[PDB]
Amino acid sequence: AMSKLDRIRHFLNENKSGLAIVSDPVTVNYLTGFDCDPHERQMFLFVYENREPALFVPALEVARASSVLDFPVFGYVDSENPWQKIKAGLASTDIPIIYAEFDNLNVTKFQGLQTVFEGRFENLTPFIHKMR
Ligand code: NA
Ligand code: NA
Repeated sequence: AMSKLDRIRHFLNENKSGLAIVSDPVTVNYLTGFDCDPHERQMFLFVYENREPALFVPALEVARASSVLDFPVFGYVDSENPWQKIKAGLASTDIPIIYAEFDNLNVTKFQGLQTVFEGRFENLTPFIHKMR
């Protein structure tokens, strides 16, 4: 009955978190069936506890992602600041507890996410391993 995104949302809800930020391309593909290596660019899947998800990708990937996902996809061209684009595109960025994949995120991306999101980050990686 439960989809993989349903399982993420159940986990968030159990742990009083409004949002998971999924960054590992392997996890994005696992959860959604969209397979993308962003290389050095930004990709994040935003799995809200009680809203539809959104995927943020380089602009080049928006058409393909949109063709295989049934929730909103948005992106950025290289002349745009991706942190500003995320902030402008997401309605909700004040979430007290946010889950993210600490084994995947580098400190640079973590610092970027911290410029967008007001809240405390917790580690999603153990749950992702448990799912698989
Ligand atoms: Na779509
Ligand atoms: Na912050």
